[PDB]
This record gives sequence, C-alpha cells and structure tokens, in this order.
Amino acid sequence: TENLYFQSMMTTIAFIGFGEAAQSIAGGLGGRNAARLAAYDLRFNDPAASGALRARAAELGVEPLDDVAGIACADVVLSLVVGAATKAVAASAAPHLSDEAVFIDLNSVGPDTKALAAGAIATGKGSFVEGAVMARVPPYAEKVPILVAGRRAVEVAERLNALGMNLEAVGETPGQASSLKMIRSVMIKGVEALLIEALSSAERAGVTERILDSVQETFPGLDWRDVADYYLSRTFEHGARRVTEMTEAAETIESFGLNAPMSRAACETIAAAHAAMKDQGLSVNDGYRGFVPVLARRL
Amino acid sequence: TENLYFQSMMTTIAFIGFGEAAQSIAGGLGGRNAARLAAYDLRFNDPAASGALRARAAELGVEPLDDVAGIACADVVLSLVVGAATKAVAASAAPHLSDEAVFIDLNSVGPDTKALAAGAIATGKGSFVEGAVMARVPPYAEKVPILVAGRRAVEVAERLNALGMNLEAVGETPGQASSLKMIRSVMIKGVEALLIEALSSAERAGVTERILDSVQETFPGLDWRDVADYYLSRTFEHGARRVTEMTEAAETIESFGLNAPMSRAACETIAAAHAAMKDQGLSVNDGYRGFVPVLARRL
Repeated sequence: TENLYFQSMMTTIAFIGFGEAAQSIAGGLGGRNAARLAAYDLRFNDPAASGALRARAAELGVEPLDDVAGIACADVVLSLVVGAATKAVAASAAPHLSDEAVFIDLNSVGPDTKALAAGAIATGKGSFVEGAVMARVPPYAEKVPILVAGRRAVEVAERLNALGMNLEAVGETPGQASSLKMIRSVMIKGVEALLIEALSSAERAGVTERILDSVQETFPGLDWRDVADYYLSRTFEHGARRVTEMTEAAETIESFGLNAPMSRAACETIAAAHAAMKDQGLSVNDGYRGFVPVLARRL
Repeated sequence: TENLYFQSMMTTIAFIGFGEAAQSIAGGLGGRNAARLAAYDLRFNDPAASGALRARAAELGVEPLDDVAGIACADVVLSLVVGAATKAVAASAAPHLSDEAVFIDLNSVGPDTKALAAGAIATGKGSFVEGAVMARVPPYAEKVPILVAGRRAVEVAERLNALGMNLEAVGETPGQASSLKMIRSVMIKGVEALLIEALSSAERAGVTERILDSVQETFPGLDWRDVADYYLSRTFEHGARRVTEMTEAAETIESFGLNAPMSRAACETIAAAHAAMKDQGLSVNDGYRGFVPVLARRL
C-alpha cells in the first residue's frame, strides 16, 4: 500500500562506505532484492582488506565497486563514511551522479557541513538530500529511523519507504534534518544535566526527596523519580557519547547565530558527572538513590 | 485540632521590619488577637515616617517598639528586613532575646548568610530557626508558605501553625530551608531556559512544531505546549526577577563546593530572552507561537 509510481520503478542504491551501519542496512534490504545494491569502499582496493570485504559484500548480496565512478548507475546514493570524510566524499561523487540521481548524506555532522556537502554535489548534475540517522543502526538495520530534508526529501522518503526503509521528510530545506536531531538533544540532555545539578546540590543540602517532591508538584504529568533513575543511568553508562552529542548540538545552535550556554553547560555537566561516577562500584541498575550520593560527594 | 501544648500557651511575636510583608502577615493575625503582636522598625523613630507608621501599627493591632530591646518580651521574633541588613539585624537582636525565645530569619538570603545570622544569634541566649518564604506575601498574608529548618523548626512550625500560619519544618539543620527554596529554582527555571534555547533554535531552523512533538514523545506525561506557553510568558512578564532568583541559586550551589553551570547559563538565558522580548508588541497572553518567532529573531 506504498506508492505505485515507486514500486514499478527501477531502483539502484549505491552505498559510499561499507562499514557496520551500511552493512546492516544493506543486510535487511539484500535478501528481498528490494533493489540492486552496490557499495564503494576504499578497502575494496586494499589487498589486506579486499578479500574479506568482498566476501561480506557477496554474503549480504551487494556488488563491490572498484571506483567512485561506479555510482553513475545508482538512483540513490547513501553516504555513510567517517564524519571527517563527509565533504571529500561528496566532492568525489559529484561528477559521477546522473542528473536524476539523489545523493543522501547520512553522516553524523551538523547542518554547516551538510551545507558544504550539498554544495559539492551541486557542482555536478545530481540532487542532494540531507539525512540524519536517529538511532544506532545494528538493532534496527534498514528500518532505523532516518530524517531527510531537501527539495526531493518527500520523493526519496516515499521511494525508499516503498523498499521497506524508515524515512520521514521533515522539511524542504537541507540542514533541517540534522538541525532537528541536534536540537532534540538539547531538551533531553538538558533535562538530564538539570537533574544532575539540582539533585546533587539537594543531596549535599540533605533535601533530595523534598526537591523531587517539589518537581513532582510543579510538573505533575511525569514520574520524576523514574526520570532521574532513567537519565542518570544514561549518564553513568553512555556519558562519554552523550557529551559528544551535546558538543555537536552547541555548535549547531551556534551555527545559527545563537549563543548556546544551556547546551554548553549541559555537556560540561554530563561529562563531569560521568567522570565523577566511574570506578565507584555503581551499576546502571542502581537508580538516583544510588547515583546521587556519589555525585554529591564526587562533584 | 492543632497541638494542645501550643494553644494553651502565652504567645508573643515581634517583627523586625514593618514593611508590606510584615504588615500583611500581622494583618491576618491581628484581628484574632491570635497572639500579642509587636514590631521594631527604624522608621518608628523617624519624625517623617513615625506618625504614619504608628497609625498603621495601631490599625493592624500591632504594638510599636521604640527599640530593638523591646523584643525581650517575645517568644518568637520574625526578621523581615532588606536582604542587606540580615546580619546586622541578627547581631542587634542577639543580646536581647530570652533563652527560650526563637529568632526566625525570614529574609531572602542564601544559606551562607543564614549561617552568619545564626552565628550572631548564638552569641546571646536565644535560639535560631532559619525560614524561607515560598511565595509573595500580599496574596496570602499569614498563610504564605514558609519553610523552616533548625533544632526547633518542628516546634516553631507547630506553635505558629496553632496560630493559623503556614509553616513546614524541612530539616533540623539551619540552611536547609533556603537551600531547598533555591535548588527548587534550578529545575523550574532550568526548564524554562531549556525551552528558550531549544525552541528559538528550532524556530531559526523551521522545525519548532516537530521539536515540540519530539519532547512530547520523550516525556509524555506533560503537555509541553502548555509548559512552553506558561513558562515563556513567565520570562516575558517577570524575567527580571526570575534572573535574580537564578543568580542566587547559582551562588547557593557554589556555596556547597559545587560548580553551577546550569544555573548560571539559565540565568543568562532568561535575562537575554526577557530583554529580547521587551518593546516587541507581545502580550503575556500570546503563547509560544507568539514568543518564539520574536526570540528566534531577537536572539
């Protein structure tokens, strides 16, 4: 019950980058022959990695391309490379895209870099759609939530959703998808940071339960102890990667001509708290009753 | 159905400071002759203010005291003076308190200053209880929520609650009541600040409604649009005074040996946003749909 125009259509996808994320995505698509798959990777040319990578390409039913120019055949090019390589990749692909083709940039970079990738693509004939991957890929494969933005975002979402992928078009302006992903971090990690600051303060003052009561009375819809349990355990376990996500978010907001003091302070806070909790005999299972006394003392 | 020990008891209260807050409190107590009331004020000695202040003392049924030494008669002394005068007041009263008397400091100062007030009182015979007034006094009079902390906090709460006041004992340690008041600000104004940062960012990126959706999905208990309506209108109207409350909260947290980056960033944010919104034709009634585009542009 997806779109007819898109089911009765010749659909070739080329990955740029054939790492884990690209592999799991191509994994879930491969058995269906939902589309002719291909992948360009530099390691396809490295004698030390070539054999092992080409076998896996064969095992997931993806064709290895020897060169970037092998993407000329694709309707949709997916760019999943190391963040640092984003622009370089874009610039390589640009001359080889057909004028109907869409390059979707799925890299973990801010709207600024996305804009430069879009610019490289524009020096050739292809279209650019900006994407942002909303979850880790392994647990979801090809149904990982992706946000897309651009002239052709609705069009590619529909086309790739007809193949079983999980895209939503969030705007016509490239930059909007990574902006949305980054800003969404601000509320979520901002709240986590506020709990860290309020609760460890409260704890040093001996009024923790009373302060949880007072937040519970002010914002009654949520169970704030469940919130503090959940998000402080997130600081415990993934504090390092949560600080990266925050650092990027501050840069995104700054990139819009806005000061980002909440995002910067939250990043600092989550990093300080993660450090504070390491090697203290805590468990992700321990709750705020567990974490807060440690943070109180260690901060 | 309050305590018998406290109803069948000789109960004299002396205010130090006879301003609005002290007047409204003494107002609601005065008609009942719930207690022998008195008040020391410097203006009781100023020919320019004396007549007018003594008439109002008579109208609310409070006795003027010519001197601080007139508090020797009180069981409970209430200190409501300008923040700056807190310690000075405490030091004046200390020699005059009886050894059964309780000095309750109700001034808008942090636990640090409260501790110094407590120290002055300790150089005499009286007891010290630390209080913190939780709302503006005019709309509540004598039933304004007060938090108290100290050895005798339970005792004074019960005694003053037997006279119709609205006290809760929150701890045995002086400093806890103002700590609790201040820290409670962190979550509340932190959230307001996070909405300002997230929403005006989102708005510059054209994804405001989507970001509200994504906060609504993450923290489903609350209606986040009502939250943003409510708290941004608070930034509009009372942004100036909300920044003071935040500045104090950062100092309180700092006073505990903790860095206060969330509190400091929130204070900055609320002040920046309040400034941004002034003289833009906005109304407290306007909601986030109204405020956010203004903040987006003006920040």
